[PDB]
Amino acid sequence: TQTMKGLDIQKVAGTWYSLAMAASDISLLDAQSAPARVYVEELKPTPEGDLEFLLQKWENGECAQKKIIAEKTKIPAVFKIDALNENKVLVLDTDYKKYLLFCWENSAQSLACQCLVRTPEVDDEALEKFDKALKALPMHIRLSFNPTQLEEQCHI
Amino acid sequence: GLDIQKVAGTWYSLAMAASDISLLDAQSAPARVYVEELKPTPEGDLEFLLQKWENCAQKKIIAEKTKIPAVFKIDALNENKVLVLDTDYKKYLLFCWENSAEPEQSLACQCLVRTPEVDDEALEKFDKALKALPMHIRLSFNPTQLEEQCHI
Ligand SMILES: CNCCCN1c2ccccc2CCc2ccccc21
Ligand SMILES: CNCCCN1c2ccccc2CCc2ccccc21
Ligand SMILES: CNCCCN1c2ccccc2CCc2ccccc21
Ligand SMILES: [Cl-]
Ligand SMILES: [Cl-]
Repeated sequence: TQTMKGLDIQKVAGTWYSLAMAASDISLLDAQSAPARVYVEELKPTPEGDLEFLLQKWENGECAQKKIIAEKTKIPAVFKIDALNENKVLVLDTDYKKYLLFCWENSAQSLACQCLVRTPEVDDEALEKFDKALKALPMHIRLSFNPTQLEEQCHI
Repeated sequence: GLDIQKVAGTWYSLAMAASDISLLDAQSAPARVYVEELKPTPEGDLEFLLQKWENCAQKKIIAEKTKIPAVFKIDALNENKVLVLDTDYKKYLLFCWENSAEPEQSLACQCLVRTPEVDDEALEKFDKALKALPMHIRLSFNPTQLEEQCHI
């Protein structure tokens, strides 16, 4: 999987909306509580060059919040979220002001990718770039949300 | 010009899409149904032999001919319709279930193939057909899932 060249995480700070999601395996996304069914609410880069994700997930009939620190690696668009080097975040592309494409990758190989947007509206341009970035990846499920869903906890 | 006699026989559900996530987001979901066989009737109706995951249950639904070619009605209330979008008879068939009952119209589309193998050409024609439709969930199966019927 190829990641963005020249990513500056200081420009991705702020609140985001998970507009669309895709995964390598149906069971990663299909259920409300599926493992990769996570909604990005905020990106917070640190001065050290780590990227904190504020996530929401449906768990046991409620929306739960989770913070995940993705630690910098030698690749500016590749972040590690465990000490075993099994789980990574890959930033595929961003224009900073409208959309950001990224993937969770597990090489224990499982992949779950998202199209984030800055404003809770459908962005057909961001959706086209998402589909173009996924073309070479072995996705078996895609989901997309409406503007009403983007503004509710856990996209209810 | 759809020829229902040539779509007869064995099929496999390769991919599925729907207008609403909750139509396809579980094995239990209402549109999560796998086509096993199409049987044309002498009167020009199309019987769909389906399997649905419960707790694999078989279901037969008769799609009756209408005055519009490749459009079939399932009920007498004209609420549920089957649309045949495209086929080459020998490899793939694309179709959509539609329900136009209140308050919002539901749509659920499938790509069927003749053999339990992934067909990138059929999946590309399905993807192209879905581009103009307001789908919010799409799924494709691997050859293992193709052979194991309702079990994925
Ligand atoms: C398989 N690892 C944990 C399962 C969920 N997970 C995924 C899913 C697909 C690919 C990679 C990952 C990595 C970790 C992660 C982080 C946040 C949400 C889901 C996931
Ligand atoms: C492996 N590439 C499949 C391409 C088409 N495909 C997509 C597209 C984007 C994201 C996920 C998927 C997987 C399932 C699917 C189902 C139906 C039509 C297209 C697609
Ligand atoms: C609303 N009908 C409930 C059963 C699900 N169903 C769907 C789903 C979405 C859109 C249309 C339809 C038409 C009827 C039908 C027939 C066979 C399987 C599922 C469905
Ligand atoms: Cl770089
Ligand atoms: Cl989708």
